[PDB]
Formats: sequence, structure tokens, C-alpha cells
Amino acid sequence: VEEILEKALELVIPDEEEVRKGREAEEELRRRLDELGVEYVFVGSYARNTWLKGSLEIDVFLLFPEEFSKEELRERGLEIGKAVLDSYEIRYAEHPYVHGVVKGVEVDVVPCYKLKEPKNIKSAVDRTPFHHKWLEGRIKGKENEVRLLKGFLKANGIYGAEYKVRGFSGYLCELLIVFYGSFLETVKNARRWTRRTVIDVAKGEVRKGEEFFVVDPVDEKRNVAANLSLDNLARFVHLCREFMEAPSLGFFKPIEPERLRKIVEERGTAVFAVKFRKPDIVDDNLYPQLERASRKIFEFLERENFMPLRSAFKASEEFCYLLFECQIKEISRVFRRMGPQFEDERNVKKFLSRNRAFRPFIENGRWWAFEMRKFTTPEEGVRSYASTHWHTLGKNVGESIREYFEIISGEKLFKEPVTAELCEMMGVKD
Amino acid sequence: VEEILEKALELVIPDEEEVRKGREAEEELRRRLDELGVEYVFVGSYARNTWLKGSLEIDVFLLFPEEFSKEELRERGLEIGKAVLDSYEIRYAEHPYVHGVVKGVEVDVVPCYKLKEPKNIKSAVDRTPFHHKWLEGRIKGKENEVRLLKGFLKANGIYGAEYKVRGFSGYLCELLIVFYGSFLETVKNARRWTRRTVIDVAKGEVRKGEEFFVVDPVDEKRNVAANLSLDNLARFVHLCREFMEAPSLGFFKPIEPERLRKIVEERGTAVFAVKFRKPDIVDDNLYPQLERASRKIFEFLERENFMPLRSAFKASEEFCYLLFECQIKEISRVFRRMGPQFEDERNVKKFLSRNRAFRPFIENGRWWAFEMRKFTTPEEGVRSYASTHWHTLGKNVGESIREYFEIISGEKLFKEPVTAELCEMMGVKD
RNA sequence: GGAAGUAGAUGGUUCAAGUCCAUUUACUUCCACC
RNA sequence: GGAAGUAGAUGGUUCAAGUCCAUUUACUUCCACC
Ligand SMILES: Nc1ncnc2c1ncn2[C@@H]1O[C@H](COP(=O)(O)CP(=O)(O)OP(=O)(O)O)[C@@H](O)[C@H]1O
Ligand SMILES: Nc1ncnc2c1ncn2[C@@H]1O[C@H](COP(=O)(O)CP(=O)(O)OP(=O)(O)O)[C@@H](O)[C@H]1O
Ligand SMILES: [Mg+2]
Ligand SMILES: [Mg+2]
Repeated sequence: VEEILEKALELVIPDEEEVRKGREAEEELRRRLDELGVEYVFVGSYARNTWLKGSLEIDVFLLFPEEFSKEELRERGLEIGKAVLDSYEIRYAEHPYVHGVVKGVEVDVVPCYKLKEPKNIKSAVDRTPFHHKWLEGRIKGKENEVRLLKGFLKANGIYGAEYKVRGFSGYLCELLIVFYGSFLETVKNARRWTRRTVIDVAKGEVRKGEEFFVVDPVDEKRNVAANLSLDNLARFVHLCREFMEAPSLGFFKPIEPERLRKIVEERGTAVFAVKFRKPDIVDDNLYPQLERASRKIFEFLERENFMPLRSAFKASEEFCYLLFECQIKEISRVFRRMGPQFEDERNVKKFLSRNRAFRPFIENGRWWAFEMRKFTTPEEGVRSYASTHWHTLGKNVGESIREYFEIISGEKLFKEPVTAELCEMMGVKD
Repeated sequence: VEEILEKALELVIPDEEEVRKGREAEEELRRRLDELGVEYVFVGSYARNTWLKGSLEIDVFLLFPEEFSKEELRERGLEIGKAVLDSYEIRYAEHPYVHGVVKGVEVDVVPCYKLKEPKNIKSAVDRTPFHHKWLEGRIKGKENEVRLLKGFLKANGIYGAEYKVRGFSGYLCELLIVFYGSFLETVKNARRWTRRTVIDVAKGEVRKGEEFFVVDPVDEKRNVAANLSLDNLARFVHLCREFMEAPSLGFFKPIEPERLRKIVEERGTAVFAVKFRKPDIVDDNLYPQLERASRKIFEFLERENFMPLRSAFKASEEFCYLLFECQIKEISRVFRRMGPQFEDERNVKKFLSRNRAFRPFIENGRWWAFEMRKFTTPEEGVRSYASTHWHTLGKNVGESIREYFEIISGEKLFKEPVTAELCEMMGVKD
């Protein structure tokens, strides 16, 4: 293992030229910011030298007096960000900031309140300067351990707390390194994590809770792992077990429509997608909506007895796809409806008063009716469901589905940019 | 209602010529029996004049000393029966008797023990002479009420306690008339019977029990309605409710393969039969076995996710048919198998060590595997099931299935003598 | 023959079976055939 | 935007809904976007 981690360091540590680029970009930022007479602080991974090789982003925090309105922070912050970056983008879900580039390096310029105590925070980002002060004199010397953890997580698709990933944030990685001492110790101990593991770095303690909870040393009410999904927690624990069993440098490194067609026909399942235009909204808004829409349709498919197996979704540049595989390609038109016990004649009368095609029957002490379905395939079902229940499939996703959707299968489906997702959904290997 | 019951009397009461035939057959039996110096007693419906018009059978009971072996009763009883009847058949499940004809009338000649007290009975039939003594001076004058109840039950397929029917015995009908006073009172009160109704004629009482129970005034441990099915009890109660709501003389009176084909295709269901040679055994042995075989296959169909709707069975002269209708004509080859929670690595290791086609996955905190079915249709499934599980489908039925069976559907099935059963199974009306 | 129960022994399946699919011994009832 | 909760109002389905499919008002958190 020790030999592998040596090799892995070459993948996670920035070389002298990349470090040089960062420092020069930092120096230029300070120069631009000092010219404006702005109050700022460097925070995050650049300021701690815990950033992953090839993935540098400098965080500059603009410190505003607590009295300022939320609207002043965005106006003033966006104004400063734009004046200070070579090129810029402004795109966010709630908390305002400017993304840009200085001397080839990515930068976020972020307005925040200058608080004493990261308690009753005023903006969403107010803890961040306190994270830095806390980590400052604790992370020193353990930089490459953090970089190993980040690289391990990134190579396995579970790095980042954003909705798209629902994984481990960079800050969480730093806290784990402070807690365990090193990447290897983190990985060894994570093998024994449960869905009820509470890690409290400030108290130097692991206990049991209602949920997986890593308490922010800056804010004991804050779960740093709040947005780590159960399944992704499960993935990391499993990965840690595998790595220790058979340590591989491959842990640190990240089909033709014809074969996919044959696999689907081998499975004998109904495979299809709902396709609609992607709403022009940020990822952090879009993905939870794609998750909701996918779940609502899945649940419809289950209560309709199509026996859905799994679901998946994918957003391309212009379209979104909700993907489903079902055990039932076609169900009978007739089904049975449960009626009352033979005993209560009031409800039996009412149950039998319905005009039906097929004459109700007594079985095991109760009345039952044959009834007719409006659809017999999972595709016909989803068409009905998505057309009438658009409004429950996410604010923007539901509105887009209301404007246009189509259900795709077969040769037509395997031509869509969804092949990676389909393979993962069906556990296709090789 | 009173007018209908007047008309109905003409259907249930034997005319003077049929009564005359019975009396002459009785006189001839006595003459044949007296010539042999045999000890006998007339019992049952002929002896009480409670027999249904057109359905006369005389019961002659041979009274043997209690000390006699079971084998002497059969040998001696069969010997006497044969000497005394014009023609005869000997066919029974357990308790020996001879069926025959004297002067055009059906007769059962039955050996029984001459007990004091119908307690700790020695043969299955030992209560019968006591039933007669009990009913003798209680049923007098209410003969036609009994005949109305018998006729009502017979016209609706629930007369007789034998396994083929699982309904109301003639003796049960007599007890109900003694309890309620008349057919109309029986029918009025039966509307309020439940699956827990206990009727105790000897005590003049209705109470609540664990099950529907009519206590034999001759034997308080005996449930006269022991073999009345829950569903047939339910049928009678419902029928009683209908009759009182809309009294009809029709209550007392008992499809082309092409239309049936269209109905099945309208339903979109899988309809098929298991066909095998009828074992050469009595009804009372056969029917419970047909019931078992039908249930075992149904249960297989349910746990295999073919969503069976109902089942039915029919014995012809030479074949037996087990009939099934399923919502699922074809299921996918792939299905999901539930594995362990991500937490216990011992069981996860073992779950993942199985060589599979399709790579297991984590969902909601636990491992799942894709697995492949050996069959994809309910017919393929039953073929597999009946070929390997013949031994659990009844002693004789299972052995016959082991020798030969076939699964039939479509045009081929609608040509079998099973159309009545199929219509009833699917609630076909008109 | 079928059903219910009591005690015991097994095979298969399954990550895991007293708990699912089956096999089997002993004992106790009960039902249908009147 | 998404999630959880507290209180209230509705439509549909159903023999029967506080209990299923949905709609909606007020209030309390929480998460992602750093
Ligand atoms: N979801 C979240 N939870 C907790 N803290 C967060 C956070 N997002 C941002 N932060 C804080 O803001 C700092 C900067 O965040 P980012 O720039 O998004 C990532 P980073 O921690 O610098 O590491 P990375 O660039 O190596 O991924 C973090 O170090 C952390 O203090
Ligand atoms: N399953 C059963 N339960 C209770 N008593 C039964 C019985 N089978 C037969 N008996 C007794 O034996 C008598 C003769 O029975 P069966 O001849 O089979 C019918 P029955 O009662 O004479 O009426 P039926 O000929 O109008 O149907 C009955 O009257 C009853 O006393
Ligand atoms: Mg950064
Ligand atoms: Mg008779």
C-alpha cells in the first residue's frame, strides 16, 4: 500500500509550474483588489495548499459589514468580481458570486458577512472564513494526505457535495484528515463506518446517531456531510474495503448501440426514456428536479405493476432524459379490485351497483371485481402519467414536460446520448 | 314472497305417483330384509318425508352389535346389500355401503353400529339413527319447509356437504327448519349470519364463535356445517339478501368457443390448463386433490410474479383440468435479488462472490443483484413446476401428473370440455 | 384421500431459513363417502 | 429550486381515504450554488 500511495502522490500533487501559476494569479488578484481598496481574504483549498493537481480554483472572499443588506452584498460583490477578473460568468442558485479567470487560473469572488462567531450566519457562506482559521494551523504538513483523499474520491465519482454528485466536499476531506491523521488511517477506519456514524472532530470523538453526521468544528449544529447520500457513503465504505484488500493505483484514476440492443433483448425488459427540453437553470436547481421527476414516475410504475427495476437520468446540453427499465413489457387489460367482506351488505350493495364488464365474485370471504386498465404497457402508462401529472415533476422540469416530451425506446433510444447511463443502470460489465 | 313460495312448492314436493313409488319400494325392501331376518332401520329424508321431488333415495341402516369388527360390518353389510337390491354399485371412500335400486327407486344400504349414546362413535355413520330419532317428532308438519330450503340450495349449486359441493347437507337443512320454524324465517335470519355465527338448535341459541358452527343436537362436539366452505356460506347469505329484496321463482330453478376466444383476447390475460388423466378414484378422494394441485400451482404462479387472477378445475370422464388465468403473459428474463446491507462486509463478500451476468449495485443502503429466470411465461413455469413437483399435487392426482400432463391454451383449449368453468372463472355474463 | 395440530429427521434454494421450495418418521384429532 | 416538519383548505379515485393520486394557504427549519 505504501508503494501505491507514493505513486498516487504524482497524480494528486501539483508540480512546481502549476504552483507557480497559482502564486502569480494570487499576486495579481491582490494587486487588482488593493487598487480598489477592498477588504478581502483568501480561503479554501488554494489558501491551505490542499488543492488537487490540475483542479486549481482560488477563492477570494469579500468581507462586508454585518449591517449590509443581502442585496448590497450581491450588487457590490458582483461589481468587485467583474472589475477584478479577466473574463467572468455569473450563474448561481441563491448565494451570489462571480466566477472568472486571472492569469489562466480559475477564481471565485464571493461576498460574505464579516461576523464574529459563525453563529446565526447571515449569508450561506459565512462559516467559510472560520473554516480557514480553524484548519490553518491544524492541516499544516498533512496537505498531501488531503490531496490523496480528494483524488481517491474524485476518481470514483463521489467528490463534491453539490447535488450533481451528492458526495464528499473538500472541507469534509480536510476534517477527516485532521480526525484520522492521514489518508490511510481514514480509509482503514471508514471500512467500519455505518449509516449512524457521528464524527465530531472538535471533540475528538466518534459516536452513534440517527444519521451519518460529521459535526463542523465551527458550528456544532452543522453536518458537513449533510448532502452525502446514503448510497455514496455506502460506495466509499465498500471502496475503502476493496482498496485495503487489493491496493491498486487504479483507485486514483477515473459500448456500441448494437451490443446494447442485444443486451436489452437478452434481459427481456422494457427500456425507455422520457425526453424533454432541458430547462435553462443551474445544475443545483436542475438535478434535484430530475431526481424528483424520476422518482415520481418510478413510483407510478411500481403501483401500476410494471415492476420497475431501476431508473436513471442524464442532462445533455439541450435535452434531459429520464430512463427506466421494467420487468413488464405488457400487462393484461383486466385486473382485480378488492371489495368488501360478504358480511356488510351496505358496502356490498354499493360495490355491486357499479356497471362492470365482467361480473364480481366471492373469494375467501370477500367480494372482488374484474376491472379494465386504460393502458397495458409501461410506455403507454408514463405517457398518460407525464401528460396529466407534469406539475408534480419539479417546478422547471414539470413545466418543460408540459411544453413537450416524448417516450423513446429501441434503435431510436440507443442513438441518444444515454448509453453510459443505461450500462450503469443495467450493471453492464467489461 | 308468499305467492312465490306457493309456486315453488310445486317444484319441491313429490306428487302422489312419486310418493307411491317410494312406498312400494319401501314395502319391497322390508319384505326382502324380513326374509333374511336382518335387523334394520329406515332413516334419512325418505323416513322423514323431507326428500326433494325427483331426488328420492331410501336409506336402509343395518344395525350391528358394537362388538363387531369394522371388517365384519363391511363384509356382512355388503353381503346383505347385494342380496336385497335389483342392481348395485359398491364405491366408497372409507365407510362401506351398497348403492342400488329396488322397484325403480335409489337405495343406500348402510352398515352401522347399534350404540347407546352417539358418543365415541365406532363407525363414521353411527350418529344417523340418532339424528332420525331426534328429528322424528320435531320435523313433523314442516316437511315442505325443508323441501323449499333443499330446493333453493340445490338450484344455486350449494346443496350437499360432499367435497364436490362443500355446501349444506340435508340434515343441516332439517336442523335449520327446526331452529327457525320455516324456510322464510331461515332465509330472513341467514341475511345476518357471519363467518363466526354459532347455531345451537338443542339450546335454542345463536352465539359467536371462532368459526361458523351448527352444533349437532345429537353430539355437541359435532359441527353439522363442518364442510360448508366460507365462500359457499357467503353465497347463501348473499342469495338470501337478494331473494328477500326481489323474490323470484327463478331462485328455485337451476357460449361458443369463438366468443370465448374474443373475450380472452379482450382481457389480454394468459389462459391455460394443465390436462392429465383422471385417477380412477371416488369424487370424495379426487376433489380435495384437485383443489390442492390447483392451489399449489396458483401459489407457484404468485411467488413467480405472473399475477394469477383465479383458478378452477374440472373432472371429465377421462381427464382432469386445472385452469388458470394470469395478468402476465410474459415476464422479463432479468429480475432483482435482495442482498445484504452495505454494513456487514462478511455477507457482502459472499453475495458478490457469486459469478453473475450483470454486476450488482447499491440501492437505499443495500446490495442488489440482477439474476436470470429459467422461464418467462406462466406456461413454461407450470411445465417446470408440475414436472418436478408432481409429488406435492395430491397422492393420486400427483401420480397421474407424473405419468402424463400437458399445458393447453388458445384454440386448442376452447375445444376442451372446460367452457363453463372458464366463463365462471372470468365472470362472463349474458 | 384431504385438512388441522404436536414432536423428530432431511434435501434444495439463499449473503442469510426454525421463517421460503420440498422430502420424511411418530403421535393426536377432524372432514367427505350414509 | 429541492428536502423535512407544523397547522389549515380542496379536487379526484375508491364499497370505504386523516391512510392512495394530486392541488393549495400559512409558518418553522435544512441542503446545494463558496
Ligand atoms: N458544501 C460545503 N460545505 C462546507 N463547506 C463549504 C461548502 N462549499 C464551500 N465550502 C467552504 O468554502 C471553501 C471553498 O469551497 P470550494 O472552493 O467550493 C472548494 P475547496 O474546499 O476550496 O476545495 P477544492 O477546490 O479542492 O474542491 C471550502 O474550503 C469550505 O470552507
Ligand atoms: N355429511 C353429513 N353430515 C351429517 N349427517 C349426515 C351426513 N351424511 C349423511 N348424514 C345422515 O344420514 C342421513 C342420510 O343421508 P343422505 O341419504 O346422504 C341424505 P338425506 O339427509 O337423506 O337427504 P336428501 O336425500 O334429501 O339429500 C341424513 O339424514 C343424516 O342423518
Ligand atoms: Mg477552490
Ligand atoms: Mg336419501
